[PDB]
Amino acid sequence: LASIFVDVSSVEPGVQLTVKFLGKPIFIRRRTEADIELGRSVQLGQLVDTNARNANIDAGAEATDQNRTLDEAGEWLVMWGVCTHLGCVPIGGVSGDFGGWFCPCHGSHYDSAGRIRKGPAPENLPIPLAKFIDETTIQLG
Ligand code: FES
Repeated sequence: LASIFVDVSSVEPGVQLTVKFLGKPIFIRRRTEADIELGRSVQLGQLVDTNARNANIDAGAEATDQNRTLDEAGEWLVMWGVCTHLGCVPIGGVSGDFGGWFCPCHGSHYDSAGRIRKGPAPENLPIPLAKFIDETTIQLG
C-alpha cells in the first residue's frame, strides 16, 4: 500500500523534517511557541485563502491555525512542500515576510501555518492524509 511511516521522535521544536512521498517533498515542522501563537493570531478575514486545504478534515473547513495542524496543541504542521503557484519547493526556517516559508521562484510568502499571504500562489500549502499512530510516528497516506 502507498502509506509510509515517519519516525518523528527526534524532531525538536523549530525543526522541519522533509520526507519524499509520491515523488514530492512533505514538510513536517515541529512548530515553536512563537510559530504557534503567531498562527493563532491571524483572523480569517486577513487570509488570501480561507480554505484549510486539509485532506484529513471536511473540504470546506476554514483555514484556522487549528485546522492546519495534526494535533490540538498545534505543534505538528505537516504539508506538501509544493508551492501552489507552479510547484517550486518553498524555503523554510522562518523565511519570507510572514514567519513561514518563501517560494523564490516568483515570490510567494506563506505564514507559520503554511497559509498563502503574498505573491502569485492562489492557495495555502495542502495538507496530506496524515495522522499519528502512536507517540513517535506519523503515517502519511
Ligand atoms: S512556484 Fe512558488 S511563487 Fe511561483
